Amino acid sequence: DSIIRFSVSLQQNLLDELDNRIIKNGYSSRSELVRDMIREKLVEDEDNPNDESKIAVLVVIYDGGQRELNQRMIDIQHASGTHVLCTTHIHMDEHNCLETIILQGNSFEIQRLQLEIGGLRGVKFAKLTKAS
Amino acid sequence: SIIRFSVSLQQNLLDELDNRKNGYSSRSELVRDMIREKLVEDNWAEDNPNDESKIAVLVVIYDGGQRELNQRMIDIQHASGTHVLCTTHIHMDEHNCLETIILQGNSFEIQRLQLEIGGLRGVKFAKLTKASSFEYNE
Repeated sequence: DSIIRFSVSLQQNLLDELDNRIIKNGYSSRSELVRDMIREKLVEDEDNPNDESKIAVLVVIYDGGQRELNQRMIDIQHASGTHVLCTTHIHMDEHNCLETIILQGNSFEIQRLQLEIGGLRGVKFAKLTKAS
Repeated sequence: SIIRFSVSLQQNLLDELDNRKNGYSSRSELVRDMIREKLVEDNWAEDNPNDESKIAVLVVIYDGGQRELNQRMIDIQHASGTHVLCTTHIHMDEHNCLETIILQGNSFEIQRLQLEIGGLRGVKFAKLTKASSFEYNE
């Protein structure tokens, strides 16, 4: 119950923004800001994963010039156990594409899909919105 | 690239984090996703009123069978000043349909659209997915 240290790993872009935020908001260290972030997050809008079918949307921004990236996302979707209702792509700038994936599946399948796609090289982010 | 740094905290706080009760692979992943969300929120919070750069996706679930709800939503969007880049619509059942609205505009115009849409009768669900340039210019 003293002071523990643990390691966190960020992509440069995220780290640089964190560093910028530390300065702008008057924090003294990365450790201090991240610590404050964790206190807040714990107490705001705790859902046990279950077998209930739910409808969900995955918003993905990725590098459209990254070869095989879409194939890999398709591979992950195919094996995810989720039922993809449809996907929509648009070009948001000369490099980036924004894709919305509307799908249904249980908690385990959907969370698994978001994490696997989000961890792909070329994927800027994969943000999940679920309903029920 | 991926940079690793250490976060110092108390065991008591770490223990609450470690629980995830939720389905999360790891601490480092949960903390990272926490950091992303907060940083994006902070970014949107200081947005220039003259900025129309922001990208976002509005996920809406509503009663597709409720007459005039559609036009009501369109009227609101038309008066928002935001720009709709693309809308996708799928039918769930008689009284439910889902819509993903890809938006571009000022952070506060976009948030306003969400709040207005969400307060309409027949709208069951309206959630914003926010994006910041530091996420994808990088």
